[PDB]
Amino acid sequence: SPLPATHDLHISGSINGHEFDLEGSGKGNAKEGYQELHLKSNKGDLSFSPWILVPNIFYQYLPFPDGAMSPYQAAMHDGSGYVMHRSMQFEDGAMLHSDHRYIYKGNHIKGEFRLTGSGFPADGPVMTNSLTAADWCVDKLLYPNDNTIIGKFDWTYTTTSGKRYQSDVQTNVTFGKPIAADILKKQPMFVFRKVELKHTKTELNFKQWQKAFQDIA
Amino acid sequence: SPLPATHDLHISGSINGHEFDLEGSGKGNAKEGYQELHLKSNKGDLSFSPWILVPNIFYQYLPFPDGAMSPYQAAMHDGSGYVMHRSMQFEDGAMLHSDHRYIYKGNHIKGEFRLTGSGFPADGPVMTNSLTAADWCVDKLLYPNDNTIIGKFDWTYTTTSGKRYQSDVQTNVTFGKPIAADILKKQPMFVFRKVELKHTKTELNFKQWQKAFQDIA
Amino acid sequence: SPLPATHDLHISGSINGHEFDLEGSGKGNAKEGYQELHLKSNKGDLSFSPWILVPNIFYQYLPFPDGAMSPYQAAMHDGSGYVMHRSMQFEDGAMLHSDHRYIYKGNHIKGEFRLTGSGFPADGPVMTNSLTAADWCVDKLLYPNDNTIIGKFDWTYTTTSGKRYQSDVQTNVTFGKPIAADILKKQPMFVFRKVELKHTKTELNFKQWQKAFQDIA
Amino acid sequence: SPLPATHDLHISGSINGHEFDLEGSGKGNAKEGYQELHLKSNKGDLSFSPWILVPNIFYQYLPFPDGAMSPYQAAMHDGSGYVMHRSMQFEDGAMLHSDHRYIYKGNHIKGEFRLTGSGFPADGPVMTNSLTAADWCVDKLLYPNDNTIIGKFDWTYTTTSGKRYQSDVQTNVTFGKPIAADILKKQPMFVFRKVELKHTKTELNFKQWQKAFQDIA
Repeated sequence: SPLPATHDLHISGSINGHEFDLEGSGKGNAKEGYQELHLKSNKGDLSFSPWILVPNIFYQYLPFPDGAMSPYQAAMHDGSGYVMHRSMQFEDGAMLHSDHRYIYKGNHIKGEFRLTGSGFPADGPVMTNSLTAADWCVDKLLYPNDNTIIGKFDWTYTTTSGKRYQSDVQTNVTFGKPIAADILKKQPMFVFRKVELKHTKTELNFKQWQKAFQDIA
Repeated sequence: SPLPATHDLHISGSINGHEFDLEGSGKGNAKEGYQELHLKSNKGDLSFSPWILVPNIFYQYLPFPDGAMSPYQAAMHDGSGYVMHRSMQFEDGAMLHSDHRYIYKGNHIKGEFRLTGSGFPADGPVMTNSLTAADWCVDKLLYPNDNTIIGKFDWTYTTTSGKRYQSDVQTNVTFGKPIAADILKKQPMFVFRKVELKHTKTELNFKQWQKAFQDIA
Repeated sequence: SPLPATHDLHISGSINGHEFDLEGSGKGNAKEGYQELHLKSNKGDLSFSPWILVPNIFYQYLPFPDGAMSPYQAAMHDGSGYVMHRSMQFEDGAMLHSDHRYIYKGNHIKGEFRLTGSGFPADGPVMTNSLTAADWCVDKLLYPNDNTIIGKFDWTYTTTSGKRYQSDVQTNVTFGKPIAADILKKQPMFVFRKVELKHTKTELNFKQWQKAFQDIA
Repeated sequence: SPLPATHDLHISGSINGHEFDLEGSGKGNAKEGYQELHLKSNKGDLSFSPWILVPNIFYQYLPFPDGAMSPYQAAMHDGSGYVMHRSMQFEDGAMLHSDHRYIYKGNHIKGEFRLTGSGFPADGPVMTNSLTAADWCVDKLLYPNDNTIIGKFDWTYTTTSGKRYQSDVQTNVTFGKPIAADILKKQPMFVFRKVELKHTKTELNFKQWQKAFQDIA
């Protein structure tokens, strides 16, 4: 494959025991690190805040510095691929995990993601649709061996009450073939990201900007 | 349904990106809190320690004190049911999550569990088959609302090197109908458990003893 | 050197930047694991709930099963002693850590404990004095080497709003001489404890029951 | 009151039960965020890696973007000041917490820091003096109220074995007077830092570069 230009997602699972299922498609610019995505519900109104689906709703769009391939782009490029496993542990006892898989067809990505979240209090901000935005975020990446990335960040939403809603997030990424040795020797790597989300109870329109860096200006 | 006497399990998922699939059946005594289970692999040799599948491999077998129904037994009994979501966060960066579902037919339980684990180091004890036993364990249960249990324990295996292998475990359990009010008012509830496991690379024979308590002798 | 019968405590430090200092004395029965303590403020009214000082306000009072000395007792008996280091991570972002040391004079203990707590929200239960009790509690102990105990528990208070207030607690105990070999081979050890506190803005009256167990029944 | 030019530090406490005490002085440039420090032992050879004292061994040296004073600087400028409380939770079970306070005399700072670390395994890198460097680091800052900063980062050293040594770090900073409203509305704030340490068993020579950023580029 070449770098991606378009993508689809089917995302499904359960929040607090209630099933959900969404699909749609979007596109992005792999040299800039931008992507956008539209999603629509196949099982009626979401009963939880759609913001809880971020960051879950495609690092193939992420270049590394000076136009290098990120390990994600390189795994798409030679077709050997990767999967992701993410965990989000919320300050109020809720947890959400996801599993991520992809199929490539030329410059188009197809994502199949599965999520389980539970323990969201009925009066907390996820179940009351009170999340208003996600903070700008720096992700820290380490490669503990030649085919694995362990990434971590502190994830916070703003909410209608003025209190932030916080979680610890860890993303383990497992590659089909080893990561090139010139990528392995630049650790740690950071990525700055921004997101936007518009939503109804049945539809999401998401956008993301990402930029990798080892050092700041 | 009455209290359970027999059960089946189909458990599947992936460890470090490698898929696995096991099935088999067992039985237990719901007044005593004991169960046993046999499992066999449908996809060849396991490439990871089978001990990592404990505690994942049926609280319907657990009575509450003085022969009362645990909330699990009560949900089986009226057929309204529950699901479980567990998270295990290992000291060496590995994570494993599971989702648990059941179907009842009279006094027989059918379990369908899905797991994802990743980030297990190639020389750590899970990937080198070096786990030797799980420690006796006290689980602490709270009910933050009328249809949810949040349980927690510190989980440790002994290993061939003599060092323990540790993880934090949280289990969120979500019920179809509310939990009876006489159970909700006894918090917290503790459960003492012991397990045994014999295994090969393709087969497991597991046993478990459990006992609920609010206080000790 | 005999088992403890009486004890004094001077405990000081700060909570959210405000200093506090209390002193008093108590007694207990080292055969039964009971102790009680009275404390009085040296710096005016406490500006935080005095419950946040439990569990910090003497395991020399704790026997092991069948009349055996606990490791804490044996270190007092031979004079070699120990220090403790405790950490409390609250669900709302606050933290509290303490440092415990002791001087023995015959069957009397003197404690000097130092504490720093911070990040307690102004409308949370510690700062509005809304904690009403501490839940009964099971401590899990391990000995990763011959002179160290690592213990853990999930600590929850009830509050006036009905919502529990949770923290993760880890206690690291370091001994001046090795623990006896027969204590070391019995792992994990659990300890069941209950406490009571009555308080004013300047005074505390504290009671505690503790009992070690390896198994139940 | 001017921005800092020089500083002294007396830092003491214990690691695994062994006491240590160091003092020395340094300087830096409060316009650029650079500082350096020399420390010498008052109690013989350190029995642990001196790297475990970073990051604990002065944010008064940190400016905010465009020549703005950081909150740390403004609290020194008006004399109202702040304290810090830091916690380090290591992947192998050790913990280290510290308490920081300051006295200002013109453009000179005096620090008195107190630390307790424990539970470092005898064959781990802190006790065998195998830490070789600290990874470059991004600190995320939030202000949950007008006089408190909660900061977080994942802290990793490299070691002689090639395996990284990780910890979760949280720093809570409490101010004597409210932070300015224009600092408060810019959240999250990130800080990029690099450090160097050369050491012997009795002496440390430490350098640090820091730079605040809200976004990159």
